[PDB]
This record gives sequence, C-alpha cells and structure tokens, in this order.
Amino acid sequence: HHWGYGKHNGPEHWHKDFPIAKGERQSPVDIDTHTAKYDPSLKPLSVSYDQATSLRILNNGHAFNVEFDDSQDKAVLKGGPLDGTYRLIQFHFHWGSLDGQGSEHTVDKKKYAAELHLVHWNTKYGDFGKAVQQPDGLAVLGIFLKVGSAKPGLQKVVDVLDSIKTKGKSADFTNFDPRGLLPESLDYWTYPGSLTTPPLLECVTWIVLKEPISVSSEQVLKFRKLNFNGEGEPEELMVDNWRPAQPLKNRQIKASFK
Ligand SMILES: NS(=O)(=O)c1ccc(CCNC(=S)N2CC(=O)N3CCc4ccccc4[C@@H]3C2)cc1
Ligand SMILES: [Zn+2]
Repeated sequence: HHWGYGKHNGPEHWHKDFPIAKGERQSPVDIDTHTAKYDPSLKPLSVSYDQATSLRILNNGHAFNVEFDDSQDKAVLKGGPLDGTYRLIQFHFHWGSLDGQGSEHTVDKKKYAAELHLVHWNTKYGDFGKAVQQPDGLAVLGIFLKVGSAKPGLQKVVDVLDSIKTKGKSADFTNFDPRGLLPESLDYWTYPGSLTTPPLLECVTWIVLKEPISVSSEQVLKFRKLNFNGEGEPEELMVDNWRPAQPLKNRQIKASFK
C-alpha cells in the first residue's frame, strides 16, 4: 500500500508515512503575485546547460525522469538566490488529466496544464543523497506548461514515451539538450521549500519561472498515455501526478523582477 496519486494513497494520505508532509516549509505553494516582493539583492540567474549529458529516460511509476551524468560540473545552475554551484541530475514533469490542472505551483490560484522540474544538487555536499539531508541541498527550477503551440525542443521526449509506457521501463536517451525546454525570460519567484513527493524532504530552494512554455495538445496527450502501473498489471493512466498547494506558513516569496 505505497504512496501515489489515487483516492486511497494520494497526497492527503502521505502524512501517515511521511509526517514532514505537515511541516513548516512544504511545497508546492500558491504564488500570490501581488504579495511577492521584488528583491534587488537577488544576483542574476545563470543556467549553463551547453555541456549537459543526458543518459536515460525512466518511468518510475509516478512520473518519467530524464537523467544526466552529474559526475562532473557539465550542466549547472548558479546565481539568483543560490550560494555556490548546483549540478543538474534529472528533469521530470507533473501534469493533469485535463488542460485546466496539472501544475504543482499555482499563480494567483491559476493551475497550468503541467509543470517541468529541473533538479539540481549543491556540489558542496559531494553526492545527491547527502545533499537532500541539507536545507540548501537542492535547487529545483520550475517551469509552467500551457497548451498552445508545440514546443519543438520537447518532441524528442514525447516520441520516446511509447518505449517507457509502464513503471520500471527505461530507454537510452543521449544527447538531449534541456536548453530547448526554457522560455525566453528567466524572471522568477523564489522561496524555501521541499520535495513535492515523498520523502517530502525540506531541502529545496525553489526557483519558479514567471514565463510559461507552450506545448501542443498532442504533446501533453502523449504524457497522459503513460501508465502508473507495471507491465502485466491493471492499466492506470499516469495523469494528475501533482501535489496541491501547501500552506505558506512563515515564508516570503521573493520576485527577481519589478
Ligand atoms: N517534484 S520535486 O522536483 O520536488 C522532486 C525532486 C527530486 C526528488 C528526488 C528524486 N530522486 C532522485 S532523482 N534520485 C534518487 C537518487 O538517490 N539518485 C542518486 C543517484 C543518481 C545518479 C544519476 C541519476 C539519478 C540518480 C538518483 C536520482 C523528488 C521530488
Ligand atoms: Zn517534481
């Protein structure tokens, strides 16, 4: 009886196995754009993905992850609210059953069709597993998806999903350039938070870009053909793999822009 996103094992149940689910810095949150304050102390954000080395794509039963080689400083996130160097390890998405829901963060209570999470770890902790035990261990770059024009840089991901339909399937996924998933502007909001899935560790600096990317209805329809289940088990479509907004508590969301 493992965690997931069903009626019986979904987000409102997670606190029984992961009591930090009711903690002081949980994610995601609603970004109230009128209360977020411009912070002129935020240094410029530096996304350096030219040397990124993707390896594999995996269906892990709750999303699909594109994994990178993080054994040197090839693809790094720096600047903005961050002290030091954060190495890209994986990206994944959260999405809905319908275009009106799917994002984890909300903007003035608006839900987007999906949300991309580019996950990075603080290299001063030596490995990812050590970094997730630290309050500044991870930086997650969050990017909203809206349905409109296709995102050409997404299509190589969309086209491999048929090969990883079910939990535990992986496929080789080399030479994928995550720069193709970025919007034009790097204007962002930032706050301290958590992983949005169990174990819900409070180790994340969140950086959520204001500008959504556009993907086509056919692109997001292909995400919704994935399965939560393993091969040879009852088919359960991988949809609505998002945690709703959590209480902000004693936190301020800062804006990089006026
Ligand atoms: N939705 S979210 O953005 O808040 C979020 C971000 C990150 C996580 C943790 C997911 N775990 C992840 S992504 N892990 C587990 C692990 O120990 N290793 C470390 C070793 C390794 C090496 C190469 C490539 C991958 C890995 C995995 C990655 C969970 C949730
Ligand atoms: Zn995520």
